[PDB]
Amino acid sequence: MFSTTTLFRFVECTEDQHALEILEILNDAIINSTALYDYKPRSKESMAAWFATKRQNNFPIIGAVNEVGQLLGFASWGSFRAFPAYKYTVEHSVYIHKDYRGLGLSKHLMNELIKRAVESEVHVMVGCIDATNVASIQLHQKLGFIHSGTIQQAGFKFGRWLDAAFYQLTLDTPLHPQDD
Amino acid sequence: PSTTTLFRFVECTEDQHALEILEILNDAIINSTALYDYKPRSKESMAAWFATKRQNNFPIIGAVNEVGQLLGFASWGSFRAFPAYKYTVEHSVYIHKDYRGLGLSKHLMNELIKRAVESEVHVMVGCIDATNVASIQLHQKLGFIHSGTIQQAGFKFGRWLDAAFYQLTLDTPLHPQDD
Amino acid sequence: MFSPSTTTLFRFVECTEDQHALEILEILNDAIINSTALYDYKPRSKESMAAWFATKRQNNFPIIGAVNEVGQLLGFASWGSFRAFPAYKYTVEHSVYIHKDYRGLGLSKHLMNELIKRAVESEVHVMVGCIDATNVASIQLHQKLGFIHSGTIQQAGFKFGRWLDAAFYQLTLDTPLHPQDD
Amino acid sequence: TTTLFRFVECTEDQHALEILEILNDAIINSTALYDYKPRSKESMAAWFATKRQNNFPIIGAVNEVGQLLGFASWGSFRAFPAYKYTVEHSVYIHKDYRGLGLSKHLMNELIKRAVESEVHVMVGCIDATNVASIQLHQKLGFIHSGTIQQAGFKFGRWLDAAFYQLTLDTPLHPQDD
Amino acid sequence: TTTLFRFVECTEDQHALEILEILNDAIINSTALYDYKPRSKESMAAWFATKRQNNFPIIGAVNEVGQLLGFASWGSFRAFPAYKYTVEHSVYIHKDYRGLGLSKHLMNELIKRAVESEVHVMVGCIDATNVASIQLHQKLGFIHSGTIQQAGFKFGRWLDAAFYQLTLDTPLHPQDD
Amino acid sequence: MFSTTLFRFVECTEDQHALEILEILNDAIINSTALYDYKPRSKESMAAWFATKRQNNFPIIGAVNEVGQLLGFASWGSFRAFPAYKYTVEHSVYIHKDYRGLGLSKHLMNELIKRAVESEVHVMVGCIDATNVASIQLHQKLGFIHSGTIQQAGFKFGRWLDAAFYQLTLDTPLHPQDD
Ligand code: NA
Ligand code: NA
Repeated sequence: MFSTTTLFRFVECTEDQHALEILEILNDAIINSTALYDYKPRSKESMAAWFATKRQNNFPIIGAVNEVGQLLGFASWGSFRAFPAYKYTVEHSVYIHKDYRGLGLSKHLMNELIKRAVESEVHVMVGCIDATNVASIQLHQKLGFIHSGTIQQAGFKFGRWLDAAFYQLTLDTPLHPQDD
Repeated sequence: PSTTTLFRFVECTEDQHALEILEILNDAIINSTALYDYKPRSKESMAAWFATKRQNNFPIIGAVNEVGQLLGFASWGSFRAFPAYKYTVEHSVYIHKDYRGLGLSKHLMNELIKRAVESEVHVMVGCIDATNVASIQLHQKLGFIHSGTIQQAGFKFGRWLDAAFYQLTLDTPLHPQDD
Repeated sequence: MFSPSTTTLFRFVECTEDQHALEILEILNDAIINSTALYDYKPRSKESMAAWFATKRQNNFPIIGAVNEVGQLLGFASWGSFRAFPAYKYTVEHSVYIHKDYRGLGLSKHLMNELIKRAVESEVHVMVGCIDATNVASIQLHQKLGFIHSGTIQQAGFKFGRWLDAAFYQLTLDTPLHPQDD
Repeated sequence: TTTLFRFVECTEDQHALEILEILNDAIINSTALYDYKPRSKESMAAWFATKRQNNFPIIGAVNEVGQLLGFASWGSFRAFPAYKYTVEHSVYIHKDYRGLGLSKHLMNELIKRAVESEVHVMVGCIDATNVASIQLHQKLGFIHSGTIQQAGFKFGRWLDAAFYQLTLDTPLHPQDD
Repeated sequence: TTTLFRFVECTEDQHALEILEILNDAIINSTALYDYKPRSKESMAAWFATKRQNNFPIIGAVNEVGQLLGFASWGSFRAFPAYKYTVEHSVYIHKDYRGLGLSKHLMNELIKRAVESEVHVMVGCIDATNVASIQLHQKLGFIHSGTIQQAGFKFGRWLDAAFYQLTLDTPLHPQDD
Repeated sequence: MFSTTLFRFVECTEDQHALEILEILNDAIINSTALYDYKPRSKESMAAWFATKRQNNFPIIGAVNEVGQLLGFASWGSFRAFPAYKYTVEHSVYIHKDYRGLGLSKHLMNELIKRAVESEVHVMVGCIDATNVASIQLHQKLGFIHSGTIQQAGFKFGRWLDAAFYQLTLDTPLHPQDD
C-alpha cells in the first residue's frame, strides 16, 4: 500500500457561502504573515465591500473546498493599478487555510486562475511578494512568472521595512487588444 | 536667448489652479503615455482629484511665472492602497507644453523631495513609460534607482507599454511605527 | 513654445555672504570699473564686501538675487539707508546690479518688482533711486515701475574725468499705515 | 542796542557746549535736524572728530563777550568717492539772534571757504516748507535741485526734504582719485 | 572779564520760577534728571516743602543783578534711618552760564555746608557718560563708588547711573537713632 | 530617605501674613545690618508697607511650612524714585530666624527672578552689607554682578557700614520706551 484523504474541488466563491471563511483566512494572513499589507484584522463589513468590488468588476474568486464544503483556500485577482490603460493587467492573490498548507493547493489554485485569466483575455498577471518569501517566489517561477523587479523597503510591517518583489506572467491573450 | 522666464514655487489650490491643471493633464492624456487615461478628464473629475489630496494632505507644488501662469506642478498620492505601504508614495510631475525642456521638472522634483523628507515619507516611486528617455534620465539624475519594469502592463495608442518603477529611498522616517 | 535657446529660466533667492559674496563682488567691481552706476573709483576688496554684508544683516536690509537653472547669480537688488538721520526711518535707497552677460533681458525689472514687494512688507514709505541723469534705460525702468523724478543735483559726481548729474527718483508707498516718531 | 559779530574757527574745547545747545533747540523745536531726541555731550565728540579727520570747517560768529551767536559747517553729502567735490552744508543761528542776517553772513563766509577748499557743489538740505531758508539760499545763488517728498517723518507729519545747490567755478582741475 | 556772582539761600517765594525753568530745561534736554515730563509750579511746592521740613539747604549763585545762575542742593540718598549721615546732592546751572566754573564753585560751597551740617557722605548720581560732571567730581575729591548699568531708560536708550561719593571727617560723634 | 523641612510658595497678603512678616522684619532690624532701621516697625506701619506693594503690584512671595507658618519672604520695590528708573527694582529677601542656612533664600530668589522676567523688569538691584560674604556669594551664583560699593554710607550698631550694590540684568523688556 502507499491516515486521511482530502478532496479539493474548485467552486466560484460567493458572499453568501464563504464570506466568513474568507474573512478568517485573510485575518490569519494579516496577523501571521507579510502576505497582506494590513495591520488590523478586517471586519465583517469590510468583507462585504470586498465582494462587491469583485462582483462589479467581474473579478473571479476561485475557491477550493473539501467534501464537506469547507473552504481550503481561494485565489482571486483585482486591478493592479487603477488607471484605464492597465485594463489587461491584474494582480492576483492566493490564500491557503492554515490547516491545509504544504499539500500543493497554492499551485493548483494558481493554475486554475491562470486558465481563467486566459479565458478572460488577461494579458499580464502580477504577483506582489515579500522579496524574502522564498517559497512563494519559487512557486511563481514554477508557473512561469518572471521577476519584474523589486521596490526596496516599500512596506513596513512587524516593525521593519520589507521589499516588494514583483513577478509577472505574460499571456498570449488578448489576440486583439484595443484602446478604450 | 532674448527672454527671461521666472519660476517661483507656490502651493496649488483648486480655486486657483484647477483649470490650468486640467488643461495640462488633458494635454498629457491626449498626446502621451504620461497618463494611462485614454479619455480627457472633466472639470467635475478634477473635484475629487483635489478633494482626495486635501483629505490626505498630499501636497501639490506648482511653478508659476512672473505673471502667476502655472508652468508645471508636482504631486504625490498613494502608491499601493494598503496600510503597510503607508510610507511609500507615488509621485508625478507635469510640465506645461510651452515650457518643456527648461529643467523645470528637476526643480519641481527637488522641491517635492524636500517636502517628502518633511512629510516623513520613506520611499517615493515614479512609474514611467520605460521608453521615455527624458523622464528616466530625470529620475536617475535625481538619485532614483530603477526598481523594475512590468512589461506590457499598459496598452495605449494601439501598443503595449512597459511600466517602469523608479524609486528613491529617504532617511525618514526615523521612527516608523505600525498603525 | 519656449526653449533653452529662446529663454533664460531663473528664480529668486535670498543672497547670503556664504553663498554669494564672490559673485556679488565681481558684479560690483564690473560696475565700478565700466559704468557710472556705482560711485567708486577702485575695485572693492573682499574685506570691504564682508562689512557690506554685515551692514545689511545688522539692519535687516534685504538682498534679493536672481539665479539661473545652473545656479549662477544673474544679478541682485538691495536697499540701505538713504540719509543717516532718525526721521528718515521710512525711506530707503535701493540699488540693482545685473551681471554683464545678462543685461538687456528684463532682469532689472523682475528684481525691482520683487524688491518693491519686499518694501511694502517692510513698512517702507519711500524708495529712492539715485541714477546718472544720462542713463536713459535705468530711468525708463524706474518710470515704468511708477517712480517719479524728484530732481537732479547737477555735476554732483565726478568720474572718468567728467562731471556727472545725479538724478533722484522716488516711489511713494501706501505703507506704513501708522507712521510714528521715535 | 548794539551787538558785535566776529568770525572764528570753532573747536570742541571752546564751543562744544554752545553748539550742543543750539542743535538741541533745533531738534526739539523744528525740522532743521531730522533727529527726534536731544544729543549728548558724548555724541558731539564724534561730530567734531569727523570734522577734524576730514578738515571740514566750522565757522562761528561770536560777539563782544565772545559768545557763539551761530555757526556754519559742511560735511559729506554722499559717502562715495565720486562725490568728493560735493559737500553738504548747514548754518545754525542762536534763537535770540535770528532775523538779523547772521546766516547770510555766515553762509557767504562758508562759500568763500568752499571756493578756497576746491569744492565744486555745496548742497543744502532744507524742509521744503521753510520759506526763509529757501529764500536766503536763492539770494545766495542756490538753485532748487529737487525734493524728496515725504522722505521724513517728525512731529507726526510727513516732511519734504528739499535740496538746494550752488555750483562753484572751482576746482579748475578735478581728478578721479 | 570775569562774571561776578554771590551765594544766596534759595527760597520758594523768591526763586521757585527760576528753579523750575532750570529744572525743566535739564529734563527736556538731558539725563541730569531722570524725569521724562517737565514739572510745574505745583510740582515744586512739594519739592520746596520737603527741603524746608528736613532743613535741606538750597544754595544759589546769583549775578550782580540778582538773577539765579545756578543752584545746588542735597536730599535723602536712601530713605532708611541708617543712612541719616548720607545725602545725595545735585547742582544745576542755567543753560546760558555753563562752562564758567559755576558748578565747581557751587559744589565747594555745598561741600562746606555739608561739613557744617554733620554730613558724613555726599553721593552724586550722574550719567556714567557725562564726562564733564565726572571730572568736576574727581577734581573735588569724589571717588567713583560704582555704576548701575542700564538702570535708566530715556531718549530711547539705556542709561548707566554712576555713583560718586565724597566721605567727610564729620560727624565726630555719630549716634544711632 | 527623609523623616527635613518641607515647604511651598504663597502669594503673601496683608490679611494672612501681616503678623508673621512684621515679626521677621523686626528680628532683622534688631539683630542684623540687613534692614537699615534702628527701631522695631509698628503694626500701623506694616499696613502702609502692604499698601505700597498692592498699589504698585510689587510681588510678595512667601515660603510656608507644612503647618502653615511663614518661613520667609522675598519682594521688590522702587530702586530710585524717578520715572526713568521704571525698569529697575530693588529686591529684598528675609528668612525667619529659625530656618536660616537651609537654602530658603536661594529658593525665594529663584522664584522672585522668575517673577521679574514675567514682569518686564530689566535690572534687579540688591543692596548688601559689603561684609555679607554669604549673600554676595548667593547673588553671584544667581548671576548678579558687583556694581560697586558706597563706603560708610550707613551707620548702625555705632559703626559705619559699607553698602554694596549687586545687579542682575535681564533680557526683558523686549521693547523699552520713554514714558
Ligand atoms: Na502610469
Ligand atoms: Na536732513
